[PDB]
Amino acid sequence: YGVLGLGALLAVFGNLLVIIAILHFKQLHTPTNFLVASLACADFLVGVTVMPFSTVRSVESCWYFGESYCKFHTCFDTSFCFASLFHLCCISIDRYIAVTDPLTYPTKFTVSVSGLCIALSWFFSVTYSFSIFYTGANEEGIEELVVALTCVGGCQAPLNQNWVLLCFLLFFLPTVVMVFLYGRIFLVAKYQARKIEERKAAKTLGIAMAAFLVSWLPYIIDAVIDAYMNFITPAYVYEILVWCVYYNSAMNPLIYAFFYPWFRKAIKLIV
Ligand SMILES: [NH3+]CCc1ccccc1
Repeated sequence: YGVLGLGALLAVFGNLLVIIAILHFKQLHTPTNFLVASLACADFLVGVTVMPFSTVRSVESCWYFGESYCKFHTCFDTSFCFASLFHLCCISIDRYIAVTDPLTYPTKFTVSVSGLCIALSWFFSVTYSFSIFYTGANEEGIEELVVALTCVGGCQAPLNQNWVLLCFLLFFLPTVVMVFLYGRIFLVAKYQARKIEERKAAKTLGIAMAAFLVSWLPYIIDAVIDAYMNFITPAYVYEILVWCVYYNSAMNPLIYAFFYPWFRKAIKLIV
């Protein structure tokens, strides 16, 4: 309790605002703002469904809720905890189309396209997960899986070497697009501040890239190499690693849709 409970409140209280204040307000019905709503829905579902159950799992060091719960609790965690990354990847593509190609931003980014990004971000991130935890492709060698995971108790979704690389590659692509489309923007926003005569572009892009890298990267990096160098990593030093991505999902509605003044201005008209 304590720290873990606070992260659950933020992931729902700080996220309910974004999903409530888009549907009700017709001033914010822009196609780019519907992607933020879908991202908010995914983060809210993380906060309501997977986080409370994983809270007790990390404080009792055992899966009290049977085995079906586990066979199920893991798969959707991997499913729509990795669906938060695709939304960031697509928001990056948004910014890139807005800035690099400014003449045709409303032409290419209609609602029809922002509706095709949500379906991809929601269905693809799920069909690959549910085909790994249930079908049994997650573990090609189960003899080592049983001793470390089942007999002691608890669930940590260990991955074998052949398939752990695939897990990594569904974080590399959501990350390679984010940095490549923010490296170019940093330069473009640099040459245009010198043209007027920079300070703000570096600060804004820094936060939008450090928040993602400081949370998702450390956990996945330690989770991809643990299928090669045996499993020397202690189980107790893994709870913080799984909670980092939960932390990231709590701050998301704060870096996006909260750091911009066009949203605070529209939401300040409550009274
Ligand atoms: N919080 C863990 C979510 C997760 C775990 C492993 C692969 C992809 C996503």
